[PDB]
Amino acid sequence: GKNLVYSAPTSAGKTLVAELLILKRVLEMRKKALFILPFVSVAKEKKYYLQSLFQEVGIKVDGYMGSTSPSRHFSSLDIAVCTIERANGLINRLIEENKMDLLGMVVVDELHMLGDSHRGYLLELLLTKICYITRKSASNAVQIVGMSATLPNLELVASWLNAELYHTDFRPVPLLESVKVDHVVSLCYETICDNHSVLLFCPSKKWCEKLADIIAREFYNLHEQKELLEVMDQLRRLPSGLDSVLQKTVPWGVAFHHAGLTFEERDIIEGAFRQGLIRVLAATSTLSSGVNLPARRVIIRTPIFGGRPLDILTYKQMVGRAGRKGVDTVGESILICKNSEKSKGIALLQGSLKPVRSCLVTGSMIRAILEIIVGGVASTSQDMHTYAACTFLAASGAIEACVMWLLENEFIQSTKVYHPTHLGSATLSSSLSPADTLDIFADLQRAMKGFVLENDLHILYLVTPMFEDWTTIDWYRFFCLWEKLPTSMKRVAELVGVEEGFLARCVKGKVVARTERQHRQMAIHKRFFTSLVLLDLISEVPLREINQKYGCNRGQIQSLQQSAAVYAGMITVFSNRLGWHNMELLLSQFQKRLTFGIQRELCDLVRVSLLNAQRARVLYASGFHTVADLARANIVEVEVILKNNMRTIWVTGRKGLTEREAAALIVEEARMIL
Amino acid sequence: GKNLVYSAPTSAGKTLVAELLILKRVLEMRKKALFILPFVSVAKEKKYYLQSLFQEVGIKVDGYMGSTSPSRHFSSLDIAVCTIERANGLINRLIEENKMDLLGMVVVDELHMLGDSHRGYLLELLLTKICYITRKSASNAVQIVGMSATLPNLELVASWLNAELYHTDFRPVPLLESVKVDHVVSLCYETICDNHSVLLFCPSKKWCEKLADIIAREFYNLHEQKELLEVMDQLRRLPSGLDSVLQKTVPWGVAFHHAGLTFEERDIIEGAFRQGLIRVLAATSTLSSGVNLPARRVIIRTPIFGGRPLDILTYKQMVGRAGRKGVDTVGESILICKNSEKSKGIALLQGSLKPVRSCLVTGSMIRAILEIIVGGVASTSQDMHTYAACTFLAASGAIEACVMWLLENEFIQSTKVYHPTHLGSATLSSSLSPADTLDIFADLQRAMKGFVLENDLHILYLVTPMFEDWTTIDWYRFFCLWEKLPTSMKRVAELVGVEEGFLARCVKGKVVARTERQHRQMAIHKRFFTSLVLLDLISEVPLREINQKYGCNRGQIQSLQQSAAVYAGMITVFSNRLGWHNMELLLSQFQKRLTFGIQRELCDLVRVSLLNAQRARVLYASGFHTVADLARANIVEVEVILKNNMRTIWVTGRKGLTEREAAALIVEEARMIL
Ligand SMILES: COc1cnc(Cl)cc1-c1cnccc1C(=O)Nc1nnc([C@H]2C[C@@H]2c2ccc(C#N)cc2)s1
Ligand SMILES: COc1cnc(Cl)cc1-c1cnccc1C(=O)Nc1nnc([C@H]2C[C@@H]2c2ccc(C#N)cc2)s1
Repeated sequence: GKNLVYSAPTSAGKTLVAELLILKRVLEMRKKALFILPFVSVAKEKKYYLQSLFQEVGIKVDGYMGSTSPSRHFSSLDIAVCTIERANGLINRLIEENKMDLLGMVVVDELHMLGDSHRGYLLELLLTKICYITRKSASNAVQIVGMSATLPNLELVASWLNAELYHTDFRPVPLLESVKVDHVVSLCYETICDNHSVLLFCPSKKWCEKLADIIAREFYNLHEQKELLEVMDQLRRLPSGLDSVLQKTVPWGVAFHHAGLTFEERDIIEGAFRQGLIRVLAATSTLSSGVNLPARRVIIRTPIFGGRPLDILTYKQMVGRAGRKGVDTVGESILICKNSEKSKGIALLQGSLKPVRSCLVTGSMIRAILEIIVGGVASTSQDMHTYAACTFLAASGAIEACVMWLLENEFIQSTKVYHPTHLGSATLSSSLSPADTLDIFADLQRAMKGFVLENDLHILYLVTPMFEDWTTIDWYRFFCLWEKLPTSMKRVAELVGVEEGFLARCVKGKVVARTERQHRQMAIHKRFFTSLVLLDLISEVPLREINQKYGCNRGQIQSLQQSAAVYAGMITVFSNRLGWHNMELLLSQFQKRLTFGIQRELCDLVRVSLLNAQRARVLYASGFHTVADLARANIVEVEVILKNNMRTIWVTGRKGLTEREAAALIVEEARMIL
Repeated sequence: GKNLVYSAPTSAGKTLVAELLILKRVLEMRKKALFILPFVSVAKEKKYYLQSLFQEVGIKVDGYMGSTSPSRHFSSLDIAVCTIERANGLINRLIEENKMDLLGMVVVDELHMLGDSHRGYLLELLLTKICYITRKSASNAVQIVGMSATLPNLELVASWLNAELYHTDFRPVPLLESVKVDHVVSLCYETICDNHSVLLFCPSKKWCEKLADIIAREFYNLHEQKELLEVMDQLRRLPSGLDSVLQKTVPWGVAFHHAGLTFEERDIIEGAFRQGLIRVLAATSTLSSGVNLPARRVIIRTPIFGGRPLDILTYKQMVGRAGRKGVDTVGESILICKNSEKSKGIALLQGSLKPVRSCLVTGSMIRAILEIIVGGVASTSQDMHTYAACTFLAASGAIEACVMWLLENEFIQSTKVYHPTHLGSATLSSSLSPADTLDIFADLQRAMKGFVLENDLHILYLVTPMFEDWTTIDWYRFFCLWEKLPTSMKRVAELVGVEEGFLARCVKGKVVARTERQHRQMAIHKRFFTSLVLLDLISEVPLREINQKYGCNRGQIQSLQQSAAVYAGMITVFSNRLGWHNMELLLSQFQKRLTFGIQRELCDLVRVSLLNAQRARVLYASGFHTVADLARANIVEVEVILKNNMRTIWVTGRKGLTEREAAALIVEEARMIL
């Protein structure tokens, strides 16, 4: 357990070494092993992969990613395939419970995210806690394994982690980069005729869709079917349904992939392309760091991405998806350029990725100091300075400025030992940023004074996150909804801070500039709009209805789903620890309702992993109002309900599943839950 | 009327030419003459001087200074001896009423205040408006006159104003300067033996009082009585009474003068020193720019003033008070120094005053743009650039940044042509700073939603100014008062924003740092404390009771009186112009109540200038519940009531007035009011 850090290009079986190491460590030490992943989609896919590969050895595999969580305690688990943000909370609770020795290893995937990123600092703190605790309390304590592409400072990361080094540039499908700048239809025909797929990357969502549409149009003009019809039917029966453009585009071996779609539609398209059913796929920058989806020929619409040169890291991870290891011999990554874009393309062709930064007065150092002090691992000044040396910023005097910020905001109490009073303890357990915890504390305390129980809107407003701009708000439609709102919802609107004057300013006048820090009251109205969307969401209204009523597309609504559910869980833990029992009770149900977008009655029924929001309503309408009830039922009954050999349903990480055996597994999983 | 600018040292009749100029202009053109003064005390003194000197020519002389105002329209007036703040409002209302030609002269006193100062910018804008309006609409339009000490750039100011120049350093009592190295006992003894006064200047207040006390003690130990006893009795019968230290210090020809005293006590001491009854006077930096109070020998405790070298302009105006024109031969100024202070003293001995700045993104330019736009004198962009050239900053591109700031805050509406909608018109007529008018608008609009009429506290909170730190707040006593507050007062406290949590933080914990702009909620609690003080003030409780209950001394309470009354008047005009009739009605009575610190019943009775807060209660208790009633009464009745040849009462600008003839003037003035 001397730790380890290694890098290798993707599409080269580079995760296999991690699988072997984790198997060895869990089987030998009988201790846990966190598998940290950047994104929730890749975390889900890796969790399914590890479940399949380690089911036959009595190894439990269930991670903490997104808003979801395992239905069993952390003790029973053996491998937790968590995301970066939730792995930090896992380690924090282990430290606070003084059960740190339960961990045997911590694998980290795609370590290049350590640098410039809005989540890498969480990875930095997460690994710093491990190194600090290992060195304070000791050969075979906690192994760390990392992955990345060709990092200019990989050896530096290994030195920080006190781990070995392995860097190699090898792939079974040698890529051939060749820039080139009529013959468009000829190129399309010659690439498609070879029986090989094409993965095109386009920055703009609308232009990506139109490009896929016109590729399908050219194929239709110049012009397996059963499996493609199966994919048609699978797309048809979805909560959002089938898109008009996608319907015409899919049956000519052309598809598109962007955040605008739902997670389920993205899964359908990814599976269709991976199986080879889809030949041409116009994806966007989102897929670049997404699930493993190799192709034969990669193409890029243009270096320009969002009014700027494309990130070199994005290009590096894009090229990895050009070549299939096992069926393909060679792979290509073509990059069209223009006269003015020739220089940008040439610059992008050469040069590896930029160095890894740290991103640490900054809120990250406040979070770090809070973690260490509340955890009880750095209580006095003498040792908190060693934590600075433990970090990657050091290995590559702001602590005092942060420590005072915490005492200024009463997060901790000085004694010269330090301790948390109540808000620091509740802030670390909730995994909330200490910067926003003061605002959350004020909003919760204000809410409990005059809480509105007539509807869920006041509860939703308090579990509505607004740390990112999840969508652009149309203030005219928002004013229409406001004037159409019931009075019960308007009482909470007045309570929170919404004013008809501000909406009147925004409906006609240009969006008011928030030049001054005092204009956080612009965030109040955006928060109220988002909370109304979330109320329509948990009311179980179709995504299309929420789209027309509010203008946010289904992909944005699903991202809001996940963010709101995660925030609701965090706020529930915050309230639980703060001693606010009534607030905790009112908030508890909302995490699951937000995760699944379901009513209170379906909450006891979505405990079965194989039950969507629609598949929970159909069973509830039939009479299965509880998982125990759903266990006591024959397979043919559920089969006929689902209907009212062909794979038509879809579930995350599915197999040759149809309406027949899907009903068989629904009842079987219900039995296991009981 | 070719304007004029001149400078000359004080104690040389520099103001004399002003009186002749005003007399000539007012008698010839029959137009008005605004005499602008820096401070309210000097404005009062000059108003009384001009009244005495021009009563025998049938000319009205009543100025707008402090919270007070004439009891007759501006039309009937001939000379308005206003202060800088209120002269700007006079000019603004003249411009808005398009009656600018009514003015014939604008004399300005102590023009060096135009530079670095928290009020000089108002003088700058006031003078800029006159020159702009004269040049757009024409050589007898409006004459301008100025005064100051030896300004390094007097010619520059004259060039800005397009006026002549006269600068001379002459004084009938030549001041000497020859350093000869506390050692004040013999110096004071030899000076007092010569039958000459001494004016000592001390930076600190408590140490100034102790310095007066020790000098009185040495005079008592080592070393007219009827007039000094008269001054004793005059000090005895005051709302604040007589200080313990002042009682023991006054009868040995020693007194002290600082902002801690009341305006009345300051007036008593100044009169006693001017008459020669007081020989030694320990004043502070406040008196340096105060009323004319010449002395034979000036002394300064130390160049260090407030932890820094004494301002050179302050020293220049101090030394002017060393020499009496007509009874003195040669005046002296002695500046004691030390080993470390020798360098500072020699530095301060040499070098005249610094050059005059302009102090013009800045709120001053926002105010200027607002004034010119709603005045209708600068509507289109083309001419607003000329205003910039008209300024003293120019004569010695931020307009666009300010113009957008006004449109950003909806102060004006764009059309090529700019106009005010409602808030700009109400802001300029209210003479409020447009920076704070947004907060005032928010607080007023919020108040009308949930107004509390049970007591005056909610009305006082809205007319409580907090633009300066009028006193240091003791949060322990404030918490005690909060505990003892009635529920009616606590409802308004909750409405405004006061929270028991913040007071709990402040009572024991150190004063919370307002590092963040979002912590204006510290100003809410200071505002509430000040409003409670103001409520006790208008409840007609003695100043000593307010001092013990709140800790603010009587001088601070009187400064708060004046500031709160001025702010109440401004807010009343703001509400009047905004169309808020109920708010205006509730606010109207409060300006006079704050000015005099009286109840509603005495408001109709303090219309007589001779009547004070105490002298209005004694008559009201007798039965004179109205000025008309007070007119219908014999002189002996009021004489006996006042009692229940010796000058015992005091009133601003008094004469050989006693209890007998004071009653005679009270009834006589009441008749004139009717
Ligand atoms: C408490 O914050 C959350 C609550 N809800 C959700 Cl949906 C998401 C979050 C969240 C949001 N943003 C960042 C991080 C988190 C997060 O940290 N989430 C966690 N999920 N599971 C955790 C461990 C609690 C379990 C535990 C119990 C015993 C032992 C032992 N021995 C070890 C671990 S923490
Ligand atoms: C409206 O602001 C105030 C109200 N209350 C008070 Cl106690 C003080 C103020 C104040 C505070 N800080 C700065 C300036 C002011 C201020 O502007 N004070 C004034 N008070 N009266 C004035 C003349 C307005 C009237 C007028 C002028 C010309 C003609 C003609 N022809 C007719 C009427 S201006």
